[PDB]
Amino acid sequence: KVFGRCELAAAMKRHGLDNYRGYSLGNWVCAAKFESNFNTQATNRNTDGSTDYGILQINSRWWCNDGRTPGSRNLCNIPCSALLSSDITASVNCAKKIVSDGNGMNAWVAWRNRCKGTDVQAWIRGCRL
Repeated sequence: KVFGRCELAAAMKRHGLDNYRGYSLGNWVCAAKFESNFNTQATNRNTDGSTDYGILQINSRWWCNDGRTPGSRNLCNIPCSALLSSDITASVNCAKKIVSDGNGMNAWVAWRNRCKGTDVQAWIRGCRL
């Protein structure tokens, strides 16, 4: 599924991301825009043998198990395929885990490059929430 910004904002809010560990909804929507272009099936296959999965491009070394990655920690306790679902439950819960394990949204390269320090409210502006 390829989300719209406002549709994703509402789904993320229902799943508890708005202000989760101090990160506003706009930060999360912005991160998804630049990580995956809102596409729940996005994949990025890295040369280190890991892969980034789903709308938040969560990586298979630390976070999810794909059975193909060295050094697997599976800290979200899911197969990476769950992160490719059209429903965002597993991706949101794993994103919450990343932050709640002391990572900032710094963990997302696209968030740091493209969202940090900017008017991220623009990404939820005008949306029904």
